[PDB]
Amino acid sequence: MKVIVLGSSHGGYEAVEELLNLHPDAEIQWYEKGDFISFLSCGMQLYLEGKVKDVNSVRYMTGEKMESRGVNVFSNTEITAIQPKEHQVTVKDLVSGEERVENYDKLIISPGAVPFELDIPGKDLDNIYLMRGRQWAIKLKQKTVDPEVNNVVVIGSGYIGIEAAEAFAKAGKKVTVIDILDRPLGVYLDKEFTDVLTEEMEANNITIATGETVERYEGDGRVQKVVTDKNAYDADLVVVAVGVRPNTAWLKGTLELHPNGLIKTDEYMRTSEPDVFAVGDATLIKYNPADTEVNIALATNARKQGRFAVKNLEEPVKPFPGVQGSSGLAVFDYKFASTGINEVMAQKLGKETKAVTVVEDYLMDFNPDKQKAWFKLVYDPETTQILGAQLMSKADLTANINAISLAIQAKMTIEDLAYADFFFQPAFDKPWNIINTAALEAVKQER
Ligand SMILES: Cc1cc2nc3c(=O)[nH]c(=O)nc-3n(C[C@H](O)[C@H](O)[C@H](O)COP(=O)(O)OP(=O)(O)OC[C@H]3O[C@@H](n4cnc5c(N)ncnc54)[C@H](O)[C@@H]3O)c2cc1C
Repeated sequence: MKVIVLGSSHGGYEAVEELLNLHPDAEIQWYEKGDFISFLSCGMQLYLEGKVKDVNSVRYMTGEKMESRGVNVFSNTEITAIQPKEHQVTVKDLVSGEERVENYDKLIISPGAVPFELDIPGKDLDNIYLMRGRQWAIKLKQKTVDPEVNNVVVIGSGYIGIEAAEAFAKAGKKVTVIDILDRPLGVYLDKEFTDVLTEEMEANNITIATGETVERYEGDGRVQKVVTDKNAYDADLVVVAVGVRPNTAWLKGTLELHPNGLIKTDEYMRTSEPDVFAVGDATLIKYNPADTEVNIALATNARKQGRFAVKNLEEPVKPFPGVQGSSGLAVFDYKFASTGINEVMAQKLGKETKAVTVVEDYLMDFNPDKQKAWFKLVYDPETTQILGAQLMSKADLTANINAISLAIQAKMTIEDLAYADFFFQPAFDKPWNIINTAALEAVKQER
């Protein structure tokens, strides 16, 4: 059986791993159009901030190691087209220019997404950078120590834009973050959390310019100004972190696509065509908090979909269990984590929720190490089933969100969590820990 896997990033990589333990026998070709196998773009912040010194070690696999395991790795080789009826792909070797047709028994594609660019006047003056992959990681690092870079502007106030803002502020630059949305990180966190985080970033001289539409980049040769509908900002460097486009225009006409460009797949990762499976950022995933399919571009999703595509290679036998959208990050001193439905998700989905927020020290009063923690529990008004939760503290309490993700998937209620058995020991928590305490508040509010 011959399986061709497209992409060496999180989705393609786990499809090769599960192929190796479920079909050791198979002939596996692994294709990557780029030059570097399995660079971890998730580790770009650690590298930019100097925590990791070698950019080439920010990876989780090499072609050499996969070849020791019997996989045929083809880097600098692009899949140009798929011919799904005859079960063939056309591939182009990018160093020699040679094209060739390859036949397959099963095809798994994880083509990913590309950084979205603002296509506005000034579009590319030099020093308007993107943040994805090795090459952009290297170029961004060189700018961190450039004495000519004093002002950096990042467009986008989501996860990636805040990682770039923190890394340039820690390198000693003045950073302005611009976005049309009214709060940074609103897709992950509600206003009581992003209000604290906005103060924290402003303390580290990051200006957050919310509610503005970038109109043009100005400059001579290279960027010098970013002008919005409301203002103009000096910029020696712009990082555009506004979002991501699915890398699928080459597939139009071959596979069914949704209007926004994402590949249509069912719960077995099957596309519209027999024997080709699609996984990763270019797909929708079952989202258990709201029982619907949502595009949640996270590495954890691509990895699980990649293994489920191999489980369903022969027969649709193993429907995907669905995910809660869990994410986590440190922003200067704060470590936050969230899962499930928050305010912006409930809006998008037209879902009504109730929520309690507790802010208090997470250790008992006599303990000198005590610190404030914020915890918000979101639940269904009718059933009181748990729908989401967000937590933040300068202490790392983030592993508690792993219990809430399971609570959502098992459809537990506020009462289940108010009395759930969580350990107590006074150097670690209070007799009713952070989850218990917020669920006890919710039970009282519904009494
Ligand atoms: C800066 C940054 C920080 C992030 N941090 C986190 C984090 O901390 N936690 C988390 O869960 N997620 C994080 N993510 C999201 C995560 O990186 C993505 O969800 C995940 O990489 C998607 O995997 P993928 O396989 O779908 O696609 P991609 O990573 O986009 O990879 C697609 C791969 O396929 C290759 N390819 C595409 N087309 C072809 C072709 N036709 N022929 C051959 N090869 C091709 C591409 O070159 C690329 O190597 C982050 C993303 C970024 C950019």
